[PDB]
Amino acid sequence: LTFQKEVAERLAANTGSKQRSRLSVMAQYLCNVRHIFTIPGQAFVPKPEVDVGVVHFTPLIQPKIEQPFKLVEKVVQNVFQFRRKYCHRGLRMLFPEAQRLESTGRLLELADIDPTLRPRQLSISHFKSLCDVYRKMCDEDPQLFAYNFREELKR
RNA sequence: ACAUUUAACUAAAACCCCUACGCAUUUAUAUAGAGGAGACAAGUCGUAAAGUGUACUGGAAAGUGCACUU
Ligand SMILES: [Mg+2]
Repeated sequence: LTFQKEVAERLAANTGSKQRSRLSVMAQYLCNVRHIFTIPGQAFVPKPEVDVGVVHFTPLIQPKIEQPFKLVEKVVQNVFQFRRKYCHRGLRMLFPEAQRLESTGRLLELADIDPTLRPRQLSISHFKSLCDVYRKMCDEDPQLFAYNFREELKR
């Protein structure tokens, strides 16, 4: 598929890279993604002001996180909402305010994750650990998975 | 570590120590694998309000947010 150059780099970004974001983890824990080459904007007949990147996806035999897609999407989006802050500041929004501090601590403890890691520094295996612990919590709290902190901020 | 013997009616003889250097140290070569630069590719190729920086971007051919310039 052809994407915009920035989107192609983000889909094909490594850990720590300036383009590491939600798309990187989401595409890379399910597919082997390679950004093959970029086409400049002058090569398109109505010339855009952007470049274009061509990216190849191959589904992985063994996905790097064996969890439901929507659970992984929630975990990744909450991790990457504050991309330049410590990871725990993003994870704490997954839980209600009342249990925010305690549950985040339980999560990081059971996941063996350093709280000081920035989102751009988290590998797919860290996300695997966090997602497995989060699914266990959601099994042990049926109303957790449907929590949206913005709605509880509306009230 | 190691030690002054003989000899001396002219004067001479004798002399000989034991201890490594290595999975240490310096540089270089060969090898798996990965990554860059060069030739604007030449054509019997095709055709006729704006700007700058920075931050996020998962409905990104660019957008929005902040600050600036004419
Ligand atoms: Mg947008």
